[PDB]
Amino acid sequence: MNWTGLYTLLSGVNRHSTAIGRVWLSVIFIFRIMVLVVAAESVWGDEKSSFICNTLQPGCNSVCYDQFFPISHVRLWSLQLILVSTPALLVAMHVAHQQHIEKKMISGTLWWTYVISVVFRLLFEAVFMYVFYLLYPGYAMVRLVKCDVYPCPNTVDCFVSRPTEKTVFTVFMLAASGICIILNVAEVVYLIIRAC
Amino acid sequence: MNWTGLYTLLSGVNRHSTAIGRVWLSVIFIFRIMVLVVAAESVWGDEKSSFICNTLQPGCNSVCYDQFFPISHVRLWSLQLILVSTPALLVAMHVAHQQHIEKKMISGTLWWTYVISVVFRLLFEAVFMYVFYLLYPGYAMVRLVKCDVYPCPNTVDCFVSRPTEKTVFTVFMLAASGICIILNVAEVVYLIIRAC
Ligand SMILES: CC(C)CCC[C@@H](C)[C@H]1CC[C@H]2[C@@H]3CC=C4C[C@@H](O)CC[C@]4(C)[C@H]3CC[C@]12C
Ligand SMILES: CC(C)CCC[C@@H](C)[C@H]1CC[C@H]2[C@@H]3CC=C4C[C@@H](O)CC[C@]4(C)[C@H]3CC[C@]12C
Repeated sequence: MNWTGLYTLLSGVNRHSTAIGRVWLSVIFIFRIMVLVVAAESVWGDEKSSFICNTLQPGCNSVCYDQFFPISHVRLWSLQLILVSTPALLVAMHVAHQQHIEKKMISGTLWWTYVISVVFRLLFEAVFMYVFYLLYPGYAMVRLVKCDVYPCPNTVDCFVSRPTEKTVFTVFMLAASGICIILNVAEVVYLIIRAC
Repeated sequence: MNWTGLYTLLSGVNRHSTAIGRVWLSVIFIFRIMVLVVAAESVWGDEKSSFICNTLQPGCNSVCYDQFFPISHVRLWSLQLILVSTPALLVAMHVAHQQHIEKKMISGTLWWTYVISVVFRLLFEAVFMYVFYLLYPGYAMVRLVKCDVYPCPNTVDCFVSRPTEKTVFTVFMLAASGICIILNVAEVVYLIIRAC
């Protein structure tokens, strides 16, 4: 777990990444993973089991939970991290492949593919930010929700588990994601400026 | 239980009552009592115990039953019979009192008090008919009712016991009451005509 080994691993052995991309982006990425790990099973572990509705209708609990939580926040963030990390993984594999072929026997190609990688990383961050806004308007969760989907008769009151703690972690993850967007834009601008 | 004894009892030993008042009104009165007796404990016995609402809210069953049944049909008819029978009871007691005092020792007074008795009997019938319409619009009861009174959350579905059988007896009692109103009006008109 040598510091130089961890730095080499996270940097992806890329010769075009700048200081922000090799230090700040990696740290924020680690921060999001650690927050997600400590908050996934602990806070969102009983999201559905503890979800109850004030009714005697069989199946109203499950249908109301599905109505109000089409996809859990933890899974949404997990997908966001995987999708955001994919272009970095592709660049790392491409660099390793180039090292392999040159050992068996370019700089502009590496520069261009890195820039495209950062652009796609920024694009994925923006898309997931918009999707999160679309599914869950606002940032705070409420204790009581009004559910009227079939088979629930009329409108029933359903209660969410730990809405305040989930709100706190939602703010943390959203703030970290916003910082990643800002750093990615700065990285793109810095690369373009240095290219001239 | 001699027929002449029952006839003397029901007639009230009144010398001004006509054939309709001494035969038809008494028979319909007996009919209402018999219908009420067979339908009071059997049909309306479990009106509240069998009344259930699709909710987990404690106390919603009792509050919803009170909201939709301010007073049961059986008790409403029981009060109607007592109130309708009161002027007949007063006349019978007054006749007995006059017999008592004359034995110890008028016809116009008996005629007038009988006419007033029939008028009040008609008035009570009309008032209870209007009250029944006011509390229970229409004649048929429904299986499912929508209740939203506190503490029930939002609107809950509550289910009535034997709404069809109660509807049948409601029609019977209402029809008998309407016949009593018609006979009372006929009695008043006949007495006035014979008075001239
Ligand atoms: C600058 C930032 C974005 C760098 C992010 C680096 C991420 C994308 C890279 C760094 C090291 C990578 C890990 C290296 C090895 C493995 C083992 C494999 O069997 C599963 C994937 C896994 C666990 C990789 C997941 C992606 C990973 C964590
Ligand atoms: C022509 C129609 C309206 C006549 C109706 C007669 C009714 C009003 C009269 C006839 C005989 C009466 C009953 C005679 C005796 C008693 C015993 C008493 O301890 C309670 C009331 C009770 C049970 C009376 C109730 C009223 C009664 C039923």
